[PDB]
Amino acid sequence: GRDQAGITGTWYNQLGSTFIVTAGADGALTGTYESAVGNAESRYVLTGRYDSAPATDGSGTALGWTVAWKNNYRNAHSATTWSGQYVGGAEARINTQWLLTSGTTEANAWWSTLVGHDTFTKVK
Amino acid sequence: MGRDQAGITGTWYNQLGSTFIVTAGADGALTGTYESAVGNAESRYVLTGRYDSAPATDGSGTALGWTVAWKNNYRNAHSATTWSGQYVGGAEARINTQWLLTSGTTEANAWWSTLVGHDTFTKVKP
Amino acid sequence: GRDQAGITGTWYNQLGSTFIVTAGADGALTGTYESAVGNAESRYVLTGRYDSAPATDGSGTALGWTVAWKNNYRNAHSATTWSGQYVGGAEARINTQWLLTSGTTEANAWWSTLVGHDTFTKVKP
Amino acid sequence: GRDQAGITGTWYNQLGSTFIVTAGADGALTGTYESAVGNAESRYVLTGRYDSAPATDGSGTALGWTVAWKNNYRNAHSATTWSGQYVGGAEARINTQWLLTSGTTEANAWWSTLVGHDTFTKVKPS
Ligand SMILES: O=C(CCCC[C@@H]1SC[C@@H]2NC(=O)N[C@@H]21)Nc1cccc(S)c1
Ligand SMILES: O=C(CCCC[C@@H]1SC[C@@H]2NC(=O)N[C@@H]21)Nc1cccc(S)c1
Ligand SMILES: O=C(CCCC[C@@H]1SC[C@@H]2NC(=O)N[C@@H]21)Nc1cccc(S)c1
Ligand SMILES: O=C(CCCC[C@@H]1SC[C@@H]2NC(=O)N[C@@H]21)Nc1cccc(S)c1
Repeated sequence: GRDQAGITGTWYNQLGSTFIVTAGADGALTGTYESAVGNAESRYVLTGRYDSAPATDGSGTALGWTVAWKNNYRNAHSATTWSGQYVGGAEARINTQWLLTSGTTEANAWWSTLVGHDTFTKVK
Repeated sequence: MGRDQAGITGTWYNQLGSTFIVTAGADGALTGTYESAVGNAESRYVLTGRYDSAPATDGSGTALGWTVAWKNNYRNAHSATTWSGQYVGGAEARINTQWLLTSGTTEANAWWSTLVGHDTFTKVKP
Repeated sequence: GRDQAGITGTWYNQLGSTFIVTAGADGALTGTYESAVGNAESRYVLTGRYDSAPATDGSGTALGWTVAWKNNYRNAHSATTWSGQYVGGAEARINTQWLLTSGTTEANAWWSTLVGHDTFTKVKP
Repeated sequence: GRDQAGITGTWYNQLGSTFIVTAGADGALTGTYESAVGNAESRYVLTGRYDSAPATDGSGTALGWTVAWKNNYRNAHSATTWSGQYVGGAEARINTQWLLTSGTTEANAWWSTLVGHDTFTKVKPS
């Protein structure tokens, strides 16, 4: 993939969260996520997909990934999905939006899902 | 094994007739394929995701999510959909999701890059 | 306003909430919302906008409204916006997605905002 | 306490859209929005609500407003609702998440809604 080199590596969000990922040539994202916020301790497995043949009009590369917030330290009974685009060049960034869904009883389902945005850069 | 690995592993159908075949792994992995029924999509695309392999036993649903990049060997729509939701098991087993579809865009068009919606998957055709 | 009549009146969500609205010829939505879930006691003011000259190809009518969850009896320090479209006809619906934002500290901002959907109908489910 | 004066005024988002708004004592927001992107020309009416009695623990003031993209110059068959919170003081700002829905056929309904986020400050941007 074209941005397999630019994607693979270590990324930091605005809050201090760290994302390490390897971009496969087929389009896989594999890695670990470590949150600066929430009911999270240490690293959690991340799996994802990216467009491995983007357009060539200076358009970004579409990707997305999931982290379920269970590891050998803790279980928040929740999962976050990040949807977004990788932009490369001088100040590469992954700009995302996300949905964090918690497992709830039916009664509480209406309030199961938070939404937000995250920008990741190669430096922080 | 995961508590809902057997419940989750299988074929799922949403309200639009899109179909998703997933294997739940013991660790929390979800792997499989998605066939969309709407938009710039043709045949099967790879899906990868994660689920809570040890959910609450208070009768809460099981948190999960998965991602489809809309490239396969026949088409590329330059976009990706992430589904975030939860699995409820039983006779009327379902997966309730909210989703995000991001297209690759220029910076001028970034502001309108991401669609939002909701899908409900059941084990039967709608 | 084309769907001014079809929009005006009482609507119900699948969760037993009710919304009463008057659609003005100007594209105003005015009315009140009465909850069935959340820190929500009784009636709350609603204000919003609708497209008063829709397309004529069988497309819906875009609209949105806000409720700040403060009335004379309770205050949840939060607000919901509903963005959606009105579809009229035999089985008239208003299909929405919404954002519920709570007032927070900067520390807790990242989890200020919940997201969901609701479908409103003219008949009480 | 009441941020009527704080909220009331001229705001600009990161893309140079302008938002003139008057907060009322009853929790009303009224004014105009002029966009810098999309099918928009000049000013559109906005109406909304804010919490007229917010917490006193450093919390922001929850708010929300709507613009239907119809005026005497253009009709884009859509509406945007912003949901967010006002924070006063230095770097007084309104942080929002937004949903933009267009009227569609039932066939195109799955992709009727865009999502994003906007931050408004009183300083017009670059
Ligand atoms: O605690 C967790 C699980 C880990 C949170 C990580 C999130 S994912 C989006 C954002 N971006 C980051 O980097 N970190 C945060 N969830 C949860 C559920 C319900 C209420 C609350 S307060 C917290
Ligand atoms: O065409 C595609 C890619 C495949 C769409 C499948 C979606 S994913 C969420 C939802 N759930 C399903 O089962 N199907 C739909 N994207 C795209 C981008 C920009 C404008 C438009 S119209 C379409
Ligand atoms: O729940 C409320 C106030 C009542 C709204 C309930 C929602 S608004 C969208 C949807 N449509 C309905 O009719 N009901 C639901 N506030 C609140 C604030 C902070 C945290 C939490 S959990 C709850
Ligand atoms: O073009 C418009 C009307 C103006 C949208 C401006 C947006 S509202 C959220 C964000 N915040 C701003 O300040 N600007 C942007 N609607 C429309 C309809 C159908 C398809 C598409 S792509 C766009």
